[PDB]
Amino acid sequence: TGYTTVDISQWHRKEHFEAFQSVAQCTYNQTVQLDITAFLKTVKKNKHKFYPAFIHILARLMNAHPEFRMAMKDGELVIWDSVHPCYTVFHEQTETFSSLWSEYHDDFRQFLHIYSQDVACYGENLAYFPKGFIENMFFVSANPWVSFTSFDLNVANMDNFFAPVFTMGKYYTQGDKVLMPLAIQVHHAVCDGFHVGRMLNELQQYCDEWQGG
Amino acid sequence: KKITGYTTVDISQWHRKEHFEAFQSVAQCTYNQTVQLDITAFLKTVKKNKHKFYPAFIHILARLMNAHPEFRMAMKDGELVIWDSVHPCYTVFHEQTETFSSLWSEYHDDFRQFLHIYSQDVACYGENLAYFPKGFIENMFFVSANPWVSFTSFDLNVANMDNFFAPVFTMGKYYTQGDKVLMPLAIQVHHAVCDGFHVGRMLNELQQYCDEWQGG
Amino acid sequence: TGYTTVDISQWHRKEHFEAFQSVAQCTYNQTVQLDITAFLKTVKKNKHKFYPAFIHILARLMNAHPEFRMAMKDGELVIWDSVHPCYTVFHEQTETFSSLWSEYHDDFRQFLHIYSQDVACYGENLAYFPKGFIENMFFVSANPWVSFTSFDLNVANMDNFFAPVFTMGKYYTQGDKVLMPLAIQVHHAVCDGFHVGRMLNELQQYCDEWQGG
Repeated sequence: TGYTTVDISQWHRKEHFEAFQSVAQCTYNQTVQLDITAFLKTVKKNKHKFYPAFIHILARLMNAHPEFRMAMKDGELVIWDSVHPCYTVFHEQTETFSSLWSEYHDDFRQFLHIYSQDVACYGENLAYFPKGFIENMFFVSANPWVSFTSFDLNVANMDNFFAPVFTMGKYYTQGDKVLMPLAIQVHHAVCDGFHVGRMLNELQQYCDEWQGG
Repeated sequence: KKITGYTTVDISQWHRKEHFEAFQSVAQCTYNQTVQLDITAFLKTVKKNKHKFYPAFIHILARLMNAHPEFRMAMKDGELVIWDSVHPCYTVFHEQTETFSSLWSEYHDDFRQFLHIYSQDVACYGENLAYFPKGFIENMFFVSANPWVSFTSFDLNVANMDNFFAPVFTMGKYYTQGDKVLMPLAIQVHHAVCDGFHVGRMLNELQQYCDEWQGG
Repeated sequence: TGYTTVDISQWHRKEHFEAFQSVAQCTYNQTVQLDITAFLKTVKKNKHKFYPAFIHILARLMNAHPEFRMAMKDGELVIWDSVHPCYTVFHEQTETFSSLWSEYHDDFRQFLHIYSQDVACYGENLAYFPKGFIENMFFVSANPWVSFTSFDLNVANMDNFFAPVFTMGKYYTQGDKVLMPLAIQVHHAVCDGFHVGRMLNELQQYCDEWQGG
């Protein structure tokens, strides 16, 4: 876990971070209906599992702009060199769930081998965290039941909670498209509308143009 | 008067025991989600028998809270408990003052029994401007009428969430989409007692209850 | 800033206010897909810059119902004589934003002159609040990258936070209509479901009715 440090005093967000860090503190959530038609044909074509393919493109995005990798570390604003995805896994028998993370790598195929290995070893372990947590994770939850038009998280304690949370809903047909509900909660000290915005646009674009692989 | 009973939850035997303690302490969150419920069949039924929509719908919601224990937790005298029943507390709008009140009606399995109660309640209290014109009891779940708008989101950020385990639903304005009529419907739940699967199953089962409802 | 103090004891919402200040306190967010079809045909056939014209309608509505103008001032609930819009101005070069406010005026043209001054004079200023914060503002945040189906503000600290917060998303075509996501956060001590829906209903009316002057 390497990191580097933000120089708040030279930062064009100095004022925003100080305000969202003490008085105007807030988190905010956004839901979008993603067009997954092309993503889903690629995944089907490649016989990829959907969930890891999708955790993957989300992870690449968190590993493409530093505003999604902040943390407070021993009192300084820091940026992890990487963040690793931490996604939920459902247990049918007990009707409960676990959160597992898998080491991130640009190459989807290399992350896919890590991912299916972790699920193979840990998918039946009923701890809330079969393999512990690490400091530098982002969260992905599947909510496959509901085609929500809104999903929003209200965390009792948001101090330094900078790790982005995504919630993917249940996709559905609309005319020619397959659409999928996607929400992303982020903390306002470390992310503006622009950032979540650029992210979401890059997501829609990557989803359309990734060719499996 | 009815006092209801309850059963203490044996936490050390609970599959969710680890979740429970995380969501009571550190991961403590609440969350909201909104769906556009398709109420085409439901609506047709209501129109045709001659029901008020609002209590038909409350009655559906209350049958789901009273079919799954995950929706009827509280902390009572320092302990997680499941109530044997929960009763709906719904809102009622007063035109002349533009305020609202929160009323509760005793639940029952039979729509007719339920309707007769709701009606008595809305006749004796519909006009009372108190906030809780019949006080409040220890086991209710909430339903908000929000008929002004066809929202694509609705959601409650309660400031004080500690043991606030009682589900809150919010009903928006139904509206046309091609063939269908759809109603915005929103639920907040507390993560300590309800995971995604429970809300998701609940909503899936709502869509069914709406569709298969015979009207009594 | 003039204001009126509320006689709590003769207020029809005395008990709700008391409950929403104290244990039940809560905030609540709604989003609607505003039909801007007519509005947009007018901003266009005319002189018009979209944002300002839209900020002006929301300021008409804030300045028509006292419930959008309350505040806790020195221990007492008060209603401002007026509230002035505090809107976002984006800065491409540093990918940051500021909040500016402008004096509200009833006539659209006078407001547009004030807006343009404020934007010209302060839009390149990298301060978070280039003109400071005054005590009677409501917020309007443009979020132009995302046709959200939901936007939700979760303020860590909702004591006396009574100023409404609007957020505009990106508008889109559907059928013969052009829609624009609009969310509103308010605090329940001062706004119940009726006031937000009345206002959203009148927002829709005014967008369809707007004449361009």
